[PDB]
Amino acid sequence: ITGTSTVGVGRGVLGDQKNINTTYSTYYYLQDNTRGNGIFTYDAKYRTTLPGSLWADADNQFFASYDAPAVDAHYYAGVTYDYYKNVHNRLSYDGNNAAIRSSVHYSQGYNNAFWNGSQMVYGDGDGQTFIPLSGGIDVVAHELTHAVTDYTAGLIYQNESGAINEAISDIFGTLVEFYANKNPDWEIGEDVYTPGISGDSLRSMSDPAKYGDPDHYSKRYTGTQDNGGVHINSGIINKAAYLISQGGTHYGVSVVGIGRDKLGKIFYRALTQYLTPTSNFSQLRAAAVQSATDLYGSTSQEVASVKQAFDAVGVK
Ligand SMILES: [Ca+2]
Ligand SMILES: [Ca+2]
Ligand SMILES: [Ca+2]
Ligand SMILES: [Ca+2]
Ligand SMILES: [Zn+2]
Repeated sequence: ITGTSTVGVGRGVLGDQKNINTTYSTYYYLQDNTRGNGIFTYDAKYRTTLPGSLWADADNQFFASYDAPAVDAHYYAGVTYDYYKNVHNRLSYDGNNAAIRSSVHYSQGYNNAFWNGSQMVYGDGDGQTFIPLSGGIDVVAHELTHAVTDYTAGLIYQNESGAINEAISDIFGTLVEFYANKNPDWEIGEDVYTPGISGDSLRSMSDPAKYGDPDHYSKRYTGTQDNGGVHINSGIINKAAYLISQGGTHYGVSVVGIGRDKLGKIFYRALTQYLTPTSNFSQLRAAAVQSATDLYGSTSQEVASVKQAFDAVGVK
């Protein structure tokens, strides 16, 4: 839209109030004209035709229980964009202020949300297994991170590489949840995964095995399904990535933590300046070790911790 940037206001999936950036012209559309070449959001209309119709509001106030996904799936994108900019110095996913489009209410009770290649997508959850996946910021960045991983590495979404793509998308998906310091945990989607059981999550990074995810490269799932096990064997890298930030004695291997804002810059550099489509775990090791060297010389604890943290989860 050609229009006048303002600020409206609306309510998340988990009902927080939050000023949003919206674009008046006739109506108020959910076009944050402030970051990048814009961050747009479209009503899918519980249907599949993408990206749907750009979101519009009449009074510029989004509190209706149909807007909760759009808004949460909007505020959270600009917080992510914020991150990648206000740390890593990256301008939207492409790197050159690409326009972050988003669709919400994509199909009936679709228990999922993804990067379609062009754009982030979001369901409303079935209402047993999920609530609107806009609702989690964890969820937004992961699926946005996927796009970064497109326009940097291009790690192909099967086998080890695939397990990496998601892992990154777990890794910066957390490092983004800690940016906003919004009940920040090393967990994946508790806030909007199963309302009927507060105190759980789809995945974990501190302990994946709790949700059927391996925490070593001895327990690496092979079979053709999950595209080799992308949404599974990730768990190895979740642990690795996690262990580094935090530290701990995994299968008897005394790692030493370096905080989450030294995990970022490493995975990011590796993500951006070291990885390939065809990047197995072992190379991820080389890539994280190397990064550390660039970022903190070899004889630093950083290179030493990465080596330790991959030495834990069975990667050489
Ligand atoms: Ca309204
Ligand atoms: Ca949380
Ligand atoms: Ca979380
Ligand atoms: Ca839950
Ligand atoms: Zn994903």
